[PDB]
Order: sequence, then C-alpha cells, then structure tokens
Amino acid sequence: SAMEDFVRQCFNPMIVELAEKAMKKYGEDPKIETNKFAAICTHLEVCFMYSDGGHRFEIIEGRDRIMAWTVVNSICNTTGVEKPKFLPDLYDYKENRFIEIGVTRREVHIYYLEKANKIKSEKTHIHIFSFTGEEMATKADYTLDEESRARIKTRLFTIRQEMASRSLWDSFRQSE
Ligand SMILES: [Mn+2]
Ligand SMILES: [Mn+2]
Repeated sequence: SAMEDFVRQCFNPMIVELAEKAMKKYGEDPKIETNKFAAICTHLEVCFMYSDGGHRFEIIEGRDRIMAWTVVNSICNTTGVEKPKFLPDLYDYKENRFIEIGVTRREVHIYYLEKANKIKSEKTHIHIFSFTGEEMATKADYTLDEESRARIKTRLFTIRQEMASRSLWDSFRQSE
C-alpha cells in the first residue's frame, strides 16, 4: 500500500515504531488500517512537537499505560491536580493542568465538542488542530506561542499535501 510507504518515509522511525506497537497491542495491523496508522503517527508527532515547544511539558502520550499512569499519578501527588479518568496527552507545569491534544480532518469545533463530551472534566485543557491551519482550545487559551503553533500547523498542512500528492488525502479525510 502507498499509505504505509508514505508513513514510513515521512515519519521518524521512533514515531513509526511507537504507532506500530500501539496498534499491534490491540490486534490491529498497520498494513490494513493504513489511515489509522497515519493518524496515530501524526498525533504522536504533534504531541512531541508540542512538548518540545517548551522543560514545561510532560509527555503522557506514547508511553505504555503503566509508565503513563505512573507519570500522571506522580504529577497528581506532587501538585494536587485531580486525576483524569482518561489518559491525557501532556501536562503543563506552567499552567499546572493536563492537556488533551486533538488532530482532526473535520471541523475543529465538531472534534472539540466530541472531545469535551468525552473527557467531561473542565480541568483537562483541550487543544484541537486541523490540517487547514485552524485550531480550537479551551477558553481560547492556546497555551503555546504563535511560532510553536505555526510550526505544528505547517507540519500538519505538509502531511496533508504529501498525502494529496500521492492521491491519499481523499481516503484519509473520509476516514475519521
Ligand atoms: Mn491520547
Ligand atoms: Mn489525543
């Protein structure tokens, strides 16, 4: 498949290996769920760029569940922040809050409403990125500076356009 080829060419080997183990754990093959493969890789990469945009951020995403819940619990015991019911993506030590990162092929406000209805904790901050340079965040507080968010949005647009040059974007956007 071309989608798997694109994933292995454009994403860093570490991100690809993380996405593959995350899928293989639940019985999913990246050679069939190729759009899900690309989506996991893209989300992981966004989380890592977000965390490097500051150290200000703790990466929860990408860790095995044991190590991730260990990190979340250590944060909760040293800070007193309430424990999330779902594993979030990052922790902001400056704002002292968990962040849930979303990357959507659809409208930012659709996905934002979906995520907010999912987590149901006003504590966890929501930040949604689109592939069109659009973004939506809790209380319109975008946490990061304009340069870091422009970095993320450029990378997302580039993934979309490299998918389009391979005639893969149409499959990808109708797959969420
Ligand atoms: Mn996550
Ligand atoms: Mn997420």
